[PDB]
Amino acid sequence: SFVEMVDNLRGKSGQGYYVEMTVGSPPQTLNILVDTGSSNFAVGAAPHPFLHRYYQRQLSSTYRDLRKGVYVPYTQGKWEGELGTDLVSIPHGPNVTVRANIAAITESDKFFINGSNWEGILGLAYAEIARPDDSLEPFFDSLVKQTHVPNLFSLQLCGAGFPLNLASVGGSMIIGGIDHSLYTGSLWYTPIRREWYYEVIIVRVEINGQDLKMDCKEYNYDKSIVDSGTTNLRLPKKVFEAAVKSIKAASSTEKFPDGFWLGEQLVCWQAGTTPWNIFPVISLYLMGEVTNQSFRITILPQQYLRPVEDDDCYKFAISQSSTGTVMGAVIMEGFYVVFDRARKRIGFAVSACHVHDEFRTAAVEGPFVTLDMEDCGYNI
Ligand SMILES: CC(=O)N[C@@H](Cc1cc(F)cc(F)c1)[C@H](O)CN[C@@]1(c2cccc(C(C)(C)C)c2)CCc2[nH]ncc2C1
Repeated sequence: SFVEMVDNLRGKSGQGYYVEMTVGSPPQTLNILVDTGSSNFAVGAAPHPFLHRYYQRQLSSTYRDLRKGVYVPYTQGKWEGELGTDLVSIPHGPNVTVRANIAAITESDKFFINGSNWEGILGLAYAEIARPDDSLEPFFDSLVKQTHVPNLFSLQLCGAGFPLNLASVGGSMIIGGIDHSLYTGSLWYTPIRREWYYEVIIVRVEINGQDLKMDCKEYNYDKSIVDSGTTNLRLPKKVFEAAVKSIKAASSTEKFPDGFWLGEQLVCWQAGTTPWNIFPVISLYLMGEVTNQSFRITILPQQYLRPVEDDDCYKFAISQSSTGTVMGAVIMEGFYVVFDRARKRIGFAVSACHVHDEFRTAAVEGPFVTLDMEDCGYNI
């Protein structure tokens, strides 16, 4: 249908977006973080101070132990666990059940977040980056192989301010297709360069219409990916420095502590007086499937200035990286993103929950003629 899947995501700002899932027999309900930046399906399977509930394998008649250990280290957090298989469903997803690999998390460190409301993670990327090795079939590969669900999903991650009905921000994960009521305008597609992370190629970057003027290999230095499990826009050292230099220049009328630009300190303004006009729009051009059909996604300050609290407070959500460009949640917010795995491409369109701005508007625009995968792709 797809209507049954609209609004199936919830989350707290900066703590990921999650979807309801069931595991075992009888079905045990768990909220699971949707992560396109990994490929392991893992759930709390032991008591933890921040876990409201967890997966009890002893109470599932369909549980099968694989007699194998596993661990996954992320950017900061990590967990270890025991591999097994079990029946998995998504109540607000397709009407199907599948036997999938499940990493039963037995110990963890800085993985679970206090009061987040999620108890596990659903890695939606490819087998190549799955631990302990690529022989561990990811959930989405299992879903597609065992059912007739088409090989593609879409994510509409919404920012704050939209009606929901535990709170702040919602979204949609349409499994097996594209829901047209979730976006406006045209969907533009960029190739998945390789099936491991959802890797793409950035061919140009503009700040307030002014080209950053860098060797485009710098934009994809190491790699460039789409990652719903990461909050910030992460930029390679050199791009980060040139970008923050343009953003500081554009916003020079006001001055902020060095801590602000490092993403550690917050900045506030009397309620409703946020001076959005002095922060520029960032345009990221993605390589077209055909290079005279490239396109840009335009990000407003309402996206890269993430709202928090203690009247209107904000965190700078652009960070330095030594591991490539990561287009995180703040980038995906306000766009409808199609992970068209069947045709090895990712689509972008303006979301129905796009960010406001009285004088500017987020956009997905093209066509543009640009450089190639060969000119812009870093070869590792
Ligand atoms: C912030 C973060 O760590 N997000 C991850 C999901 C997550 C959400 C959460 F709420 C708590 C938590 F502990 C983890 C997500 O998987 C991160 N994904 C990347 C990644 C980094 C370290 C290793 C991994 C694999 C080995 C592949 C799992 C992935 C993708 C690749 C990459 N290059 N630079 C940065 C990244 C981020």
